[PDB]
Amino acid sequence: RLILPQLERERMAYGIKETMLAKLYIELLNLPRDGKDALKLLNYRTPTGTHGDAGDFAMIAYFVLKPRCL
DNA sequence: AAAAACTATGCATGCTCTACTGCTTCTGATCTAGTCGACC
Repeated sequence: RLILPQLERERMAYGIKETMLAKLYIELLNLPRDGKDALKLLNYRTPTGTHGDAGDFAMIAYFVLKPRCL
């Protein structure tokens, strides 16, 4: 199921997507609301930040979380 | 006849209830914008 989440049927809809997941990450990590990391996570599509990948939300989240996790 | 002791009282303090009015803050209801899931 983890390898192919799209085929999951037993589990109900998560209800969280890129925007909601970014908001939850900002709230939990206690990052500043108007800080660079929060804007990058929320505006992951915008390439103005020129921080590695500009379209992949997962890559931006990994870059933001590299110094925050074990 | 003269001095001392007890009682009336009375005005002022601080406390207490009781209420009234104002400001600050918390809760709840409502409106509006954004988001997710399903399909096609």
